Amino acid sequence: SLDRLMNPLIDQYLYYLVRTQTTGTGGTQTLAFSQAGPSSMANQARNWVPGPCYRQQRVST
Amino acid sequence: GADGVGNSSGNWHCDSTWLGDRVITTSTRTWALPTYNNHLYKQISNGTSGGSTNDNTYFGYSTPWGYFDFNRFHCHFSPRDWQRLINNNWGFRPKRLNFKLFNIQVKEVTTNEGTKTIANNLTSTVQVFTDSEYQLPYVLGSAHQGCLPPFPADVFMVPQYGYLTLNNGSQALGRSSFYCLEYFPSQMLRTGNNFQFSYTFEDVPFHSSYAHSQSLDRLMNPLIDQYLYYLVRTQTTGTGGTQTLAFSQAGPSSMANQARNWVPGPCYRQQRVSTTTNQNNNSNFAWTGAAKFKLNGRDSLMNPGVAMASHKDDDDRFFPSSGVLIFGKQGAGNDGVDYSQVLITDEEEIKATNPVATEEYGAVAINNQAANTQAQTGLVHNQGVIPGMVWQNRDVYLQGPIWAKIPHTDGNFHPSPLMGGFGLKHPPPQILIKNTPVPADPPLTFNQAKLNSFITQYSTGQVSVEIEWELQKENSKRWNPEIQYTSNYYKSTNVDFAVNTEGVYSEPRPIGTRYLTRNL
Amino acid sequence: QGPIWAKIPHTDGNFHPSPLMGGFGLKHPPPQILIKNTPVPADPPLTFNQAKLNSFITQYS
Ligand SMILES: Nc1ncnc2c1ncn2[C@H]1C[C@H](O)[C@@H](COP(=O)(O)O)O1
Ligand SMILES: Nc1ncnc2c1ncn2[C@H]1C[C@H](O)[C@@H](COP(=O)(O)O)O1
Ligand SMILES: [Cl-]
Ligand code: NA
Repeated sequence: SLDRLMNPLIDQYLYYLVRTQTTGTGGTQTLAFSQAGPSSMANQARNWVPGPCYRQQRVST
Repeated sequence: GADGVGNSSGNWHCDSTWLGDRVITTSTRTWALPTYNNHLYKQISNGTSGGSTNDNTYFGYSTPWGYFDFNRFHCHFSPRDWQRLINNNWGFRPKRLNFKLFNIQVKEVTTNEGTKTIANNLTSTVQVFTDSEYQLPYVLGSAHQGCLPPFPADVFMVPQYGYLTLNNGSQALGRSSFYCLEYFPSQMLRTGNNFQFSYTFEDVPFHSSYAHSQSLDRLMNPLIDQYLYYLVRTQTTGTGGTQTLAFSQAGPSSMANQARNWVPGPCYRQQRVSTTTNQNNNSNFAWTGAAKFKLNGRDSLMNPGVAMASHKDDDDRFFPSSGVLIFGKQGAGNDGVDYSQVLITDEEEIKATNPVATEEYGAVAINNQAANTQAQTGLVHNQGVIPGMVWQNRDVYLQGPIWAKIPHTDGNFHPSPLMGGFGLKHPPPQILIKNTPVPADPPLTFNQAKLNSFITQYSTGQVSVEIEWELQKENSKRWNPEIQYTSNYYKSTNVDFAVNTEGVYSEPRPIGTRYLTRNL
Repeated sequence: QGPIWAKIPHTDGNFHPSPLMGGFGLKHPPPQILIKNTPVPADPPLTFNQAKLNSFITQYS
């Protein structure tokens, strides 16, 4: 798949914004960054993105 | 002798040479290869079931092979060299390279009663081969760790090779393909044995090291007035309020009105976030807020997105949540690190031709104006390419990526890696290495089983990558001094891009490529 | 048991550049000869680590 173009074992040398707010009760804004890993595949940066689309109404057999 | 154990099977070349356009980089590092997966190909999948979401599902395999990656600029460039290149050229691109593996040594480690000893197995071998035909899933260009170290002195571990195949949940499909590296003609080595090859970069466009010194909108002479008119008023000024058509020639004062031949580049809206904590809304919108693209029923984050200006002037604190590259400060933690550790890159240089990441592209009319109905307009958050657009590609950094393999697809548009770099159809082939399994003594009576006992060993050696880059000198007639990357004079306790008191080279900030300015 | 030569500092100017400790003042003296034992890593951990190896076999030449 276009999304799954990277090695599972390795972790990207780049970070992404993982949280805007502290976990738990405090609820105070903070900036947390994590290196996209194998487990967090969706987060990690990619060089290519999917093709174009025009919405098509769905219908079931 | 030609190839013997008491003989250097190669030398150390770590030099940079500048002649004319051509700048040649040469690096050598000392690597170590662990045994991977106990000499076993393992099926690896992450399921829908359990804590993990559906968007993080995958199916693939982890191989007993390691791979050599040099796809990061800092590997071939000294910080000082990066400076010379950035500060005096309007562009550059890779032309050819040369790879070498040598002084291979294989060690066998023994442990008895808490006593550990490491000595040499000379008869032992190490397999190497290049995916010169591109038949193996392309790992590189995914920004994966494990590239040669930035500092020459450091000794590094070789990354483990593994790949992904089509999956539904934790299951594979009929289509999904399983590759066996061993089914590849690979060359074997014993110490005093060396491997090496050469590759030449397909022709690719020079990267832009120049930042525009004219906005796309401001492309016209102030003094003169356009011979064309625009609709300036729909209604008479003052009390009367009766519809009329008034036309004016766009002049110097009315710059915004005047017609233009070119329009800004494409944009995908990126949620804005402020470095200052207080300004941001008090919600965890890291994921919910962020723009994303849905493929095959799974939503993946739009990182790092299309190339767009990080911020409009004086909005320096602002950045796209996912729309810029981020580099950790040295020693930074992998998970949930504080803001201070990270180095957030800034792509404001390209603001002149590219849309701001956090703002709309502009506006379009939503309905026909009517005698009764009022005119309306809607914002454009998502804007695709149209005739007349011009734009700048995303920048590369001293510690950025270099190239990426263009997907073998029926079609694509402006295939320049979104993380920055050169898009190649046939990039530098993946180099695969592996320690040949050396079986532990077999049982005396034949067994149909496959041997599961092996001597424990790892290998080490030097590696050499030499790349020839073609420069493109500056031609500017700019009268005033241009901006340039410099190291501040003012004293400090540590030197920039040096080792600290402990022996830990560190890259204090990301270093862009565009300092020199060129006209539009 | 004295010194023999010394490298004349690369400066815009100087006077009678004979090493003050005695000897021959050379602009291009015998080049410094540098030697080093190549690091030989101790067995690496089985699962890839982004860290730089800190364990080496102890040896001298
Ligand atoms: N870095 C990189 N790699 C590969 N292909 C690229 C790159 N940058 C632009 N392109 C595309 C853009 C055009 O489709 C073509 C060159 O045409 P031109 O008229 O020269 O832009 O190649
Ligand atoms: N040992 C040594 N090394 C380098 N330069 C030296 C040395 N002794 C004298 N000099 C200087 C003195 C003069 O400037 C020049 C030779 O000129 P002359 O007229 O022959 O004295 O060299
Ligand atoms: Cl790091
Ligand atoms: Na595994």
